[PDB]
Amino acid sequence: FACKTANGTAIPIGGGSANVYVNLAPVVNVGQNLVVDLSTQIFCHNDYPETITDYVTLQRGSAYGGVLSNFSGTVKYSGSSYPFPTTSETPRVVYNSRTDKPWPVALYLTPVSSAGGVAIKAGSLIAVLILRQTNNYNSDDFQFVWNIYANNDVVVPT
Ligand SMILES: CCCCCCCO[C@H]1O[C@H](CO)C[C@H](O)[C@@H]1O
Repeated sequence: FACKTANGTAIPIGGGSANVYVNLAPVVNVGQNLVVDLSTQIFCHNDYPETITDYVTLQRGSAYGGVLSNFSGTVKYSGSSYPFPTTSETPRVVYNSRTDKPWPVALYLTPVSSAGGVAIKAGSLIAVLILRQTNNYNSDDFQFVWNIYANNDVVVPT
């Protein structure tokens, strides 16, 4: 089991960390969602589906910078929605394919009432997402840590 980003940065068997750079809607109004769809940027696969089934959770999702300060968040994982920042580990998603498959994570971030102006700064860390991978074969319990950075400013009109 291993993962990679759309620009080809890989985290190998055993886990590790990688940076993910996301383009963001430049203008988001109070009452609208900023959507960070990581399923287009983060992909994983099973290296031995002939024999092994891999299990994948969102162990934890943390908010930083302007997302922490200025937004109210929800994370959708494989069709279900949870608070973001997270309060518990999600159920498992099964990976039984050697072909790259999206990590089905998306953030829905809506500005808090006090938000206004530059709510997210280009280059800033906005989230850390922890992918936890186990299997039905041995005792592997690996973390794939995804550091999410904004590619651009996000302005909340006032
Ligand atoms: C003849 C025995 C060959 C054993 C190969 C084990 C490969 O393990 C890796 O791939 C696994 C499947 O995705 C998940 C693991 O957790 C490792 O990621």
